[PDB]
Amino acid sequence: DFDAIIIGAGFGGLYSLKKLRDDFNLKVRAFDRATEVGGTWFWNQYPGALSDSETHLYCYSWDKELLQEMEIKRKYISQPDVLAYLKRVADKHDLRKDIQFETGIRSAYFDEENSFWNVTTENDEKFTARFLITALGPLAAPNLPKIKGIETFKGELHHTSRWPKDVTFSGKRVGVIGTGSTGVQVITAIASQVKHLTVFQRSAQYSVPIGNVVMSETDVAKIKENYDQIWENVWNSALGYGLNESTLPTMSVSAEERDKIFEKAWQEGGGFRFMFETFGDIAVDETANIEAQNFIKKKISEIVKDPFVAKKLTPTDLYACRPLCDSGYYEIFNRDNVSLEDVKANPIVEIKEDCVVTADGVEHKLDMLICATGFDAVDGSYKRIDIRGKDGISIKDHWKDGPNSYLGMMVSNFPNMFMVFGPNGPLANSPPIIETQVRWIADLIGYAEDHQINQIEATKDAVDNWTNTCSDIANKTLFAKAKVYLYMGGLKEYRNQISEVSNNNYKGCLLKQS
Ligand SMILES: Cc1cc2nc3c(=O)[nH]c(=O)nc-3n(C[C@H](O)[C@H](O)[C@H](O)COP(=O)(O)OP(=O)(O)OC[C@H]3O[C@@H](n4cnc5c(N)ncnc54)[C@H](O)[C@@H]3O)c2cc1C
Ligand SMILES: NC(=O)C1=CN([C@@H]2O[C@H](COP(=O)(O)OP(=O)(O)OC[C@H]3O[C@@H](n4cnc5c(N)ncnc54)[C@H](OP(=O)(O)O)[C@@H]3O)[C@@H](O)[C@H]2O)C=CC1
Repeated sequence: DFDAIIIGAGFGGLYSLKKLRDDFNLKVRAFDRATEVGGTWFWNQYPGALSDSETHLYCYSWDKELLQEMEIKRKYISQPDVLAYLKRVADKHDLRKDIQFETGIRSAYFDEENSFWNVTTENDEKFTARFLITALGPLAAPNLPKIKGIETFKGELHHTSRWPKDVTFSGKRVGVIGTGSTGVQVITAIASQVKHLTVFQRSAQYSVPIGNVVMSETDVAKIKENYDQIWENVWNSALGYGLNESTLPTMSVSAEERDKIFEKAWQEGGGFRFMFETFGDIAVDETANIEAQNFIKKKISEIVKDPFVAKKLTPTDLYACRPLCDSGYYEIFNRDNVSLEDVKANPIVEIKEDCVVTADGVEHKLDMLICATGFDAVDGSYKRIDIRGKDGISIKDHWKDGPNSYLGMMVSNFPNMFMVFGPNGPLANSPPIIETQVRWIADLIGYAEDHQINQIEATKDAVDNWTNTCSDIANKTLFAKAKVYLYMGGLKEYRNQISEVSNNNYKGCLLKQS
């Protein structure tokens, strides 16, 4: 018996355990397949792994002593340093004693008679808990490219999510499939280290500089002496990235001023900065969106000197979503040892024991093939668990057509289950999202113990309500006209929404007593 069981020991799971155990005095147990805390920051160890959020905001806000103690080494934070940070959080707050590592959860069945959850590990260990906290993260199963003969490769073959230790690059011909956020980071990091690099690009994306620089002691003092206001700005923002979120229409200024504003963001760095600190309608107005695209296209044409390589790197879609961010990606393609293959025009048709074969018949001989090919959608981590709620319906069947939920934290037909960083949540910096959701869930659980209620479930109508406001907001935005579900109202408005619920006797939830 526990009051609550937590699945996950990343950002979301660690704060779930701290809040429920230490601030609400509940008996809690957390589970993770990993051998150590960190979640994705433990698993994902590929070359160039780096946060999109600046270091001073990609962390917890609730421990004011930790904020003053925190190492702020560079403007953005690398994977080993995030892992060290989360390890420090677990050390200080004595969290590992209530985490069972090396333990996967195979099934969670709701007991409508007892109003609690039956949780079974992959090693046939069974536990009971009133509440189930799922902190599964945004990444589901790794997506490997389905290419004929991929199993015949005799060289080194790795998905970026399973990057091994001790990988050496010198003297090797290396290929990378994928030019998303992960592919851009890997390509930029290893191009100077390999004998030759082939990039297999199916769809070119826009990328802006991240501007990762060392932080002076004065830089760090400016942050730490003003940390209270910094976090106040995060909670009062849409994105939680510390940006000066613009309301200025793109076309409302001259072409000269518009170039100056984009260049200012380009120099300071950041993908969210480029869309949302420059102007306020780049994700809404088609003409504004094209203006943002053309600036980056001009940058690509200026950086990469071979015009034909520049064209291959230039995105073709009419409208643009999130720009990537990089630490020198486009410059990579000026190198003598880098080849760019347009795999939309020249698809990969086969790979053999020593090569990747394109449709033109060319054998690209490789010692190592890196698959930066992404993951399944976020609900896949839930579908991967045998979660059964009321009447025995499984989350696999309940979400056969995609995820739907109430406020991004409760699922109809699944009582006493609360998701942290689950689907249908806000589009913002994730640590502020996770802190908001954990505090909201913990307040609801505390409200449950105070009023002797032992079953909490969101109604079907509340779920469809939440789906409606998400679809309404999303359809005002170009994110539907371009390249599984998000609330796009921002962190501030998201916090207003869930506050209205908790302030009105948890409107939309069923609360059973006993
Ligand atoms: C390089 C990189 C940079 C990023 N930068 C940003 C950024 O700037 N801003 C941002 O908002 N987001 C960013 N992200 C996204 C990132 O996933 C989140 O910021 C955050 O780490 C999510 O934490 P989490 O605890 O919610 O999930 P995770 O860290 O993914 O933790 C999930 C954990 O649950 C465990 N688990 C899952 N299923 C089971 C099961 N059945 N049994 C047992 N254990 C299970 C997993 O093993 C894992 O340890 C970045 C991601 C990467 C990889
Ligand atoms: N710094 C950060 O905050 C980071 C965040 N992330 C997040 O995690 C998620 C994953 O990012 P990423 O790991 O880049 O995965 P993505 O899905 O974002 O990028 C996948 C890449 O692989 C290519 N690809 C996929 N399947 C094939 C195939 N069969 N043949 C050829 N090419 C293929 C895609 O091309 P196409 O576009 O043509 O499908 C795309 O270029 C993203 O949502 C991102 O936001 C990840 C890393 C860093």
